[PDB]
Amino acid sequence: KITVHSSKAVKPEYGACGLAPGCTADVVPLTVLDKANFDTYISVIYAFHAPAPPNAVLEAGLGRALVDYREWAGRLGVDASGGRAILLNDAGARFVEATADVALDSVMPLKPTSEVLSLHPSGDDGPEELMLIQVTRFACGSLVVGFTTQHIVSDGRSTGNFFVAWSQATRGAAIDPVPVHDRASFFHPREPLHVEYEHRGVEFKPCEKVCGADGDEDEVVVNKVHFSREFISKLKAHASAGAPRPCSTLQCVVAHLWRSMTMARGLDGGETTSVAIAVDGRARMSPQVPDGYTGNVILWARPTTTAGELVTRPVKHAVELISREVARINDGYFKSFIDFANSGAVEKERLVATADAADMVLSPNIEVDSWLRIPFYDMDFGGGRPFFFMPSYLPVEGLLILLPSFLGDGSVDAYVPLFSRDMNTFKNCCY
Repeated sequence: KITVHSSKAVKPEYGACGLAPGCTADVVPLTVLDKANFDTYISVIYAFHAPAPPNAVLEAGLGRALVDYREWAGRLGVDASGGRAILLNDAGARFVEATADVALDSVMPLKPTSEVLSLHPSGDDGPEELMLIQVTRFACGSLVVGFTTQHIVSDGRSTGNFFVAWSQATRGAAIDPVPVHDRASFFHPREPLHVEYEHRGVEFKPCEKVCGADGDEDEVVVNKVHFSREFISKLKAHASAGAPRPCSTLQCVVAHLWRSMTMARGLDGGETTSVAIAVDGRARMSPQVPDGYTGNVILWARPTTTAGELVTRPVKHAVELISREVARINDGYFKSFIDFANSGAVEKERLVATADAADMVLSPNIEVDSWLRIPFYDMDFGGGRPFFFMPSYLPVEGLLILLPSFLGDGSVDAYVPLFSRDMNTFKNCCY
């Protein structure tokens, strides 16, 4: 039902503003925090009611936004020292124009299946572009915007800033926040180097070097798990009992999903289980990293217990473990990581990032990707905010994605990929 009519490069439009053309020899070295994150494309879908701005208005807005986000018009290569870098060669972001011969309402709400892959450019066929955008016009004028973005360039927060910046530029509003691009200025190692934690087996592992051998495998099904305002309130009340300050929605929902997933998998009580939680270093580091910084600023809390202890103790005990572990990922932790990554140990011991996108084998661990601060209300091309958003189809068992309610009603939706055989146990443990 979806027809692609155009696919072309969109470059920074310096002339829109009489600005000097960017120097296309400009190179930005990736930071040790960029190189700690996933080398992979992430896809997300936004939906807008009719009427929405035409493709030419959206395209002109993209050209203007890319002046202040040249990273997304660039290509991955190497700098003078041979370190991985973004070449700001302005080769362009991909801009794909599509039409659907159905009303958007007829297929709403969209479900997390392979069908939604048709609403964004592929991240799986080795594109050269770091930013790929699809605008799909449905039969009654509704607009779907699909993004496919390189995680090595930006984390969820700086990727979101770009989504918003495109919408601001389209409306003729000043880009806010003001982007910060000079990655080489950030995360300098201390003199002397000072490693305070063991990063081997955490952020780093030793370098390790068929179709149709997966026939007896259970299918992974992406389930939407709805946490009502009321359910969150009870969960947080439970977790926060006797504390001088209530536990966060994020930490409570993570604890609940971790415990629910562990029961659903029916693990041996003695099995080790960990949840990986992304921690935003921007406010935690000293000095603080600016809101407009275009790079990755993530490390992970990895709270760990046994399946038996997790499922037999109340969820309160799980939230307490998550809270304590997240609090340890502080300025000193980030600076220890930076110093370790700059020490030469990584090169000498042939270590690579544990953030390894090329593996769907998470059990008995889980990973939670929080999109709770994904742009929504701020996403306005001049036709109003979106009415719907969702992650693309990523059937990786135990990789959970948390979204805020696209109704703004203060509930939370988790996209939970489960083995089909585990779904009924998950459903019964859930409340």
